Amino acid sequence: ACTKNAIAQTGFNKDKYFNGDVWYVTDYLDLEPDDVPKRYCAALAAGTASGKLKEALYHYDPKTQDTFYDVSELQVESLGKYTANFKKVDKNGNVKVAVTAGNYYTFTVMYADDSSALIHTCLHKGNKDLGDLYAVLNRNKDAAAGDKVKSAVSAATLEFSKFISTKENNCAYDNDSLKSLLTK
Ligand code: FDE
Repeated sequence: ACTKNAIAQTGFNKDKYFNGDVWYVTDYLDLEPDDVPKRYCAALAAGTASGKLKEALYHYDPKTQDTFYDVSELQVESLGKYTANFKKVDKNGNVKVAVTAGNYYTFTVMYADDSSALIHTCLHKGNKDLGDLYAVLNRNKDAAAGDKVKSAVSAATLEFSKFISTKENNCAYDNDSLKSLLTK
């Protein structure tokens, strides 16, 4: 189960974060660490599409090759904190699993600048038991975490040393499909 009420960035700039571009997960921390593999690839696009706040997600397990994309229209709880009922889609936006009740994640932007961010998520999916998952994001898939985002990790009373890097997994991303999925 999730246990954290993550605090959104003071002065969060929504239009900059939700600009239609891609964010790569470079490091992550699950508080129930067996919930996610030790090796992983994820990325997201975030933007407004025809007036609707959207995210598109990509997950890839570099060992098993399990792949999936998702799309959500985000609802606002407050500036920088969102709830997102998701649908599983192929890379072209064709629905594989429809939106339903009980399938949603919360999403809080704890820190962001133009190039890096720290988020918290809490996934709810059916009867699964999932925990708090923090992710360091960058606009450049290869960027080492800089001092601004690492300081934000400390300010959330977390230790960056505990985060697991995605950088040694040979992750390759389809940026084009993430951007187009925003419209779907
Ligand atoms: C490492 C990592 C990282 C991440 C990130 C993320 C973010 C930022 C967000 C998210 C979300 C999500 N996820 Fe995530 N992630 C991960 C992981 C994961 C996994 C393993 C899974 C599967 C689960 C189950 O089903 O059990 C997921 C999962 C997930 C999901 C679901 C999808 C479907 O369709 O089913 C979602 C919605 N993810 N995510």
